Amino acid sequence: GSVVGGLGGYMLGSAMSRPVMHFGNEYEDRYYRENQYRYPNQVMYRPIDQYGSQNSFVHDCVNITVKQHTTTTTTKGENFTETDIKIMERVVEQMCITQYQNEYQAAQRYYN
Repeated sequence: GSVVGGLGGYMLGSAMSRPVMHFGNEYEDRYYRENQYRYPNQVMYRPIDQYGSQNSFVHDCVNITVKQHTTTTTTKGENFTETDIKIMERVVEQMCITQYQNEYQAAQRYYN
């Protein structure tokens, strides 16, 4: 994929748990379970500084996260398909949601 002229000074949100993924199908849901190991337990994000939302954080957080794997782990010997990315852009969504909260909470405690 791409980003606006190059990656935006993002950071890795440390390694969380492996959540489930529930699309509410059988195919996509099975495909996830079948490859649950390939999918990361990490996301990357921009500082809450930039924006100030769940959704705009989620959308960009996810959309960088995909790339990190599909721009670095690919040349380390991964073969993420685009179908594998549709999955990732939802499993990593739940992690991004938790990670916004994990930075916010972890900042408004002391104030910056």
